[PDB]
Amino acid sequence: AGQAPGPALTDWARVREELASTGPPVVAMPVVIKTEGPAWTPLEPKLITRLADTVRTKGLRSPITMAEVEALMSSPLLPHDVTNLMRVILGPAPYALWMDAWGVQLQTVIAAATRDPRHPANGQGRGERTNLNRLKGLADGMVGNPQGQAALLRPGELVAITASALQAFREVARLAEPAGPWADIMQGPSESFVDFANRLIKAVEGSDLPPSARAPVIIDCFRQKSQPDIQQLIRTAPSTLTTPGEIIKYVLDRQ
Amino acid sequence: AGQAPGPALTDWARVREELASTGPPVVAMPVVIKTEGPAWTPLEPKLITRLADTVRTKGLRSPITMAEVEALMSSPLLPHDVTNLMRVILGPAPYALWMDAWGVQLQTVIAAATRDPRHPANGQGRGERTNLNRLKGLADGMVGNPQGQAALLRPGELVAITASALQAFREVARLAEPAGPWADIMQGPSESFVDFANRLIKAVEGSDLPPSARAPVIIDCFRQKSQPDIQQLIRTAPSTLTTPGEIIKYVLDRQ
Amino acid sequence: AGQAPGPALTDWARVREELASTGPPVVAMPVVIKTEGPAWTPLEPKLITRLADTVRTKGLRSPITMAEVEALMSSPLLPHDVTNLMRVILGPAPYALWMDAWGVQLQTVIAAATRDPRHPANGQGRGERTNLNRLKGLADGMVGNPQGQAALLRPGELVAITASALQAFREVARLAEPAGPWADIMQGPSESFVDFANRLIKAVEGSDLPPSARAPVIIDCFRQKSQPDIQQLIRTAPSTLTTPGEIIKYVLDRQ
Amino acid sequence: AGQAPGPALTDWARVREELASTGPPVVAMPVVIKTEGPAWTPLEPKLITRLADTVRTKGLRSPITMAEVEALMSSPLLPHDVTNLMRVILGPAPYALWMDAWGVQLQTVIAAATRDPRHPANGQGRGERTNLNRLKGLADGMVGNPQGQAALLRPGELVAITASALQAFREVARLAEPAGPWADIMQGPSESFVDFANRLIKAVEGSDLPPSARAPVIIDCFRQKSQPDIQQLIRTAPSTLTTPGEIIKYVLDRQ
Amino acid sequence: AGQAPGPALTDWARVREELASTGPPVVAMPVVIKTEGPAWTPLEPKLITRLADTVRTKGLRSPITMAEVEALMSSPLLPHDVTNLMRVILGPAPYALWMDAWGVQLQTVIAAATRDPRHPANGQGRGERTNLNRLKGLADGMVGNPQGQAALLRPGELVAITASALQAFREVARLAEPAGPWADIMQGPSESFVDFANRLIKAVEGSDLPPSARAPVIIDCFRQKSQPDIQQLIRTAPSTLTTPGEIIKYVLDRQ
Amino acid sequence: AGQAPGPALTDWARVREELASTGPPVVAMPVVIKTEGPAWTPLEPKLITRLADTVRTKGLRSPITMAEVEALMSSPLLPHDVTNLMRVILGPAPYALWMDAWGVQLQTVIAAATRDPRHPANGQGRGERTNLNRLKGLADGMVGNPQGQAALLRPGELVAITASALQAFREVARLAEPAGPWADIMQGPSESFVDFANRLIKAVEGSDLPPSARAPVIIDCFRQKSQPDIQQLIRTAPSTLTTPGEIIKYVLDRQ
Repeated sequence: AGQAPGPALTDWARVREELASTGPPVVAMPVVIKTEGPAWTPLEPKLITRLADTVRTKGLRSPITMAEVEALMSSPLLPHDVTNLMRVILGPAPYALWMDAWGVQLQTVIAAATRDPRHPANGQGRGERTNLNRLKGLADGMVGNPQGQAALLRPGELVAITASALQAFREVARLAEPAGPWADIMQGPSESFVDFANRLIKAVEGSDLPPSARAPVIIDCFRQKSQPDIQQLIRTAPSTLTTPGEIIKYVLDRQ
Repeated sequence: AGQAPGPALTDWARVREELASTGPPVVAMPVVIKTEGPAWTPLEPKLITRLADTVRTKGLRSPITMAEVEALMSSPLLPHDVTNLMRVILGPAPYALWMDAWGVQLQTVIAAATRDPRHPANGQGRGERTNLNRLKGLADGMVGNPQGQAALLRPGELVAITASALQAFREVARLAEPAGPWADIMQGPSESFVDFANRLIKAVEGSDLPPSARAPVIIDCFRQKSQPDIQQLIRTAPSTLTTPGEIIKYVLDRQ
Repeated sequence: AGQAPGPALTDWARVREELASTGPPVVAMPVVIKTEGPAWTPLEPKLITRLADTVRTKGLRSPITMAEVEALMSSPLLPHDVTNLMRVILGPAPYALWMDAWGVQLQTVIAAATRDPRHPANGQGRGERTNLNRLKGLADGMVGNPQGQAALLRPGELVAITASALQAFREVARLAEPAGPWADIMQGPSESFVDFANRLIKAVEGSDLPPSARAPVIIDCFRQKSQPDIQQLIRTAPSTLTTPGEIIKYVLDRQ
Repeated sequence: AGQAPGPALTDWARVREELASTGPPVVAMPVVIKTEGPAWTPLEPKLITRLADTVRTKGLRSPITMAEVEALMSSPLLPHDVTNLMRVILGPAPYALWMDAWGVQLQTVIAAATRDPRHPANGQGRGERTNLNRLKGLADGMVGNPQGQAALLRPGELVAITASALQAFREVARLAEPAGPWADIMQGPSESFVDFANRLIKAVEGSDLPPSARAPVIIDCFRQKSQPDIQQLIRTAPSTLTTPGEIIKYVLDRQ
Repeated sequence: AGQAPGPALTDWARVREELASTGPPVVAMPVVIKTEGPAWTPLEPKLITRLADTVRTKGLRSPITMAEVEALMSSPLLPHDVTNLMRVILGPAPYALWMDAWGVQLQTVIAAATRDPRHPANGQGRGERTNLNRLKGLADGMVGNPQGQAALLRPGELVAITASALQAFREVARLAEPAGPWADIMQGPSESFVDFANRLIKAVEGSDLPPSARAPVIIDCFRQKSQPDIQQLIRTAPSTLTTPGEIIKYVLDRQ
Repeated sequence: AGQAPGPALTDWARVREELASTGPPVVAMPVVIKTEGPAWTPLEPKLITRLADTVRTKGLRSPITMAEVEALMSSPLLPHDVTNLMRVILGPAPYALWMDAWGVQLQTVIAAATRDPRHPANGQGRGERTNLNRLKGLADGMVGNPQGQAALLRPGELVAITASALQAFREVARLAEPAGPWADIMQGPSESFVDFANRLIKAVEGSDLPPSARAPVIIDCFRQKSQPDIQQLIRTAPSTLTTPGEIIKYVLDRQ
């Protein structure tokens, strides 16, 4: 039993968390292997906002959003937490999908609770068992009470809960690839072509396309979403202009 | 060791407040419950200042300002606090209307105070049965003595107070519509068209009209509330110039 | 016995202060009591300085300055301190008048001291009584001894002192009729018309007086305190011009 | 002894200090009295530094410099410290002068020592005496050793000391008629006529002698210490221009 | 006995570290010894980030990158750490290679382990020798347990490990010509020559080439990786132009 | 009893150091002492860095670098610290020389040792004497072991060590008549005349040169180290021209 020296290690999560937020397509590769703390795991709002941002921008056929969520759900999390996390990231419509899916995942645990009355999450006698009510939060002291849910549930059940949740999440997050951010990028008459080009180029830098498909998309935005007379100015540009840079030059020539 | 580890749980409350106070247009879906704490709950002044900003600017004409009071009035706190918040936010005349509404509201408690003694804000024995004077703060140890009210009142009496007050607020925050900030928006030689326009766009954003009413209202403050040669300049502008953007472009074109 | 659980409740004191400095026009109305505390108050430097800044800047000709000085004399404090505060705010000359006025004010307390001895600023038997030299800090161990004055005075006497002071203050702050800091605003070659004007607009922000007197006064002062060739330029200006902004426009046209 | 009350009743220290460092000619008028603390008084640099800044600039041709020293030398000070303080501010040549002057002062203490032994800076019995070598810092254990001086001295002797020091200072703060830093001021091609004019306005701001003498001096510092071609410009200027402002405007007229 | 006096004497490690981070080109010669402290060391993320910065920028065969790597591998660490670190700095492919090399090293310790079954890191009972599973973190209780690896492996073995690791790094850090970043310095129309040239000059400062080979390589880069039209401008350029500065001047001449 | 009340006394040292490092040519004059403290001082990194910066820039051309070194070697320190200080500031060539010089100094202790076997560093018998190996830190336990040196050396020995060290340095810091970094600053096309002047003003401010040798050198620096085409522009400048300011004006005339 506690307390154990020193603490602490290296920390790789601290390192990890750094490298990622420190040149992210350079990729944080150090393992992060966390044990202890309470039965359940505390939370950080910062991780949530930066996840909200990603959920805004990329969404969630991105494997950044997916990567950052995955990592966050290595946690033994309470039902109230899962509820909030899910309702927050998914918002009304997809949360329903998830809620349902997740309900199947619980249903599949009542199968394994029945197959194994004594698996990790499970108890050793008839009441002590992991039951529908536990799992749905309908047990007495769970419902309306996250501390009670925390006082009643075991870490094994919390992990089972978080996998079920992650599962139901993977099952739901495969819908609606068609991009996205770019579509709300229109040149302001307030804005310079270059400020726009840069805002857009930033979004394109942030796209997941093959570089070779980037430039046709960029040129389409230039052609379609700059300023009409400038679009027309582009119409007079040759086809011998073949990259946005050449086009940028053509505009720079006239100012 | 003991009691209640860590203290305590995690971190929805914090995350809510965080997330709210972060890019507000669409924010903060996690459920937050906060048991227990002292019998009553000392205030957050910053949240209250910015509420005053909202209450100033938009007021209660947003259900964001209203939404934010609601949230702030989940708190159990004392008649002195109710008083000090309401006098300050309402200002004299509407504070008076509220006062009257709040007494009415309190009158409905004197029915539920007689009818029932089982309720959280009432006692069983005659001396435990709650009196008017306590509920009106006109009880001994209450008048000129919040520490005394704090010392006399039960939690159930706070929620009751809070409920009569919120009701009496809901009952008063029906009154008034006509927008609003706009009425002070007019262009001097003190600011440029660009400056005025921005100030206006920011306001525009803050108006609650559907987008369909926004251009005609913008256009109207422009023609009459721009600088006099510039209103005239707008009178020379083609009718064909239809969105604000085009009209802005027409000003952009000539200096 | 003792002391004071938690401490504490709302704040309403700091909240009051806060609000005032948070949109000055109409803000800051909660009730503030401050319950119990040093009854032998050891003030705060910042609160005096910003008052100093108002006394310097505006002066004391303000029912807001007077108000904030009142508010600062809500405290139970020592005569010595009352003296230093008054010496700094009043400035030497009025301070002297005050000092006399305060002695008269104090003289009328020797009436209520002789009439009654029950009151908080007094004691029952002959020595128990609060003597004049004591009330004036003029008794032994008080002379050249504010701590000794603190050890010899009891709380009620301090409130009395404060009331006498506070009255004596009010009897002196009837003040001038000329206004104001404005009189030394004059355009040098050190500053543009715009800067000068803006400096004048700041001063106009500082004119609380009838909105209706401001533009004739401004046109006159602008005419007279502007740079001479500008004065003459204003001497060429149209009579039809009715506001400074029009007048600014006229200058704005020529350079 | 105690328990203490609390420590402790306050401020006018910070209030005093604050006001002075918040506009020096907007005189600080409270009163601060002091006791206690160890035998004597330790110091922090901010006042020493800001004094050095004064000592450089006006020095001790300001009766505010003399004043800020007078006040710092209200303190019960240990001789080594004093010695050093004087060694810093005076500089070797006047430091010497002081040294000699102080030594006389020290002689005058042997007078009050020979006359009497009843003083705070002396013992009553002959063994109790505050001898010459001791008075000189040069008694056994005082030699080279301010902690030993501190272990052998008495507070009454720190006062005695501080007076001896302070006196010898005052006789010597007789100093220079000439002024002042101003004399090195001459326009470089590094700086503009305006930069020179604002810098000369700092020199003027630091020239506190009659205003009526300031403008002739100012204009002279223009005539002889402006850049040469600008001098030549000033020669073309008419004697009709009678202020620096009028002259500044003539310059401003030309580019 | 223990723990440490005072704690403690200080600190050429800090001084070393300071100096390095203080105008890096030629600094940092104090000897730095530091035992005691932990049994084995939990690193500090900062050193890793800056190394990651160097690994990015320079890469890893530099005489300074190697120097900071040696230093980071100057004290015992877990296999787990070593793993994560090597995997991050080398990247998967070179890390894999690294493992291979490291394995050869690990084999070579099983020789020194067979040769001396009673070596200081080795066993002093019987089968509690330095085995492949220990060295691999796969001994019982080290299996998926970095804490268990830290609790079962002896410091002598960690040092042994650290040398093998370092060897395998030396053994691997024998590859890679590329220079490198440089290949991505081009001039888009997004940058001026002056920004580009500066970016390039920084990259050339960071070159290892003799200065005398630096200018032909910049001159070629200037000719080849400027904006095309800027290259045509360079194309007109005298053969007598013979430095980048002369080239810079040449462009400077034309706009 | 003991051990150190209050803390503390005046300061005189930190203040001293401040004043110096705040007004450098207007040098700080308090006497500074600091008994007691550690047995021997284990360095301060900021203070070593700022000496390092002086050692970079001026080094021992300023009797400031020495001054700061003297102050820093004004208390007893370890052979390892001394060694580390010397190898870092002298760097390899002058360090070797100093080792040698220091070795001479160590020889002179074996004389003073022979003459008095029981002088301050020594102790009763031979082993309490300070043998050569002790003096070299090569006595059993000191040997590559600065903790061992701290465990084995007395203060009396360190102060002989420190003196000897400082002595051999004073002896060594003679070499170099040439002045100063300046010889490596020339104009590029990368930065203009104003920036060259800035560098030049810096070199001038950094000259120790009599003021009278600064104009020949400065003008020489202009004729010889400015941009060539500018040196040529300068070749046309009148021979009457005497200061940089007239040259600056000549360039300005052509700007």
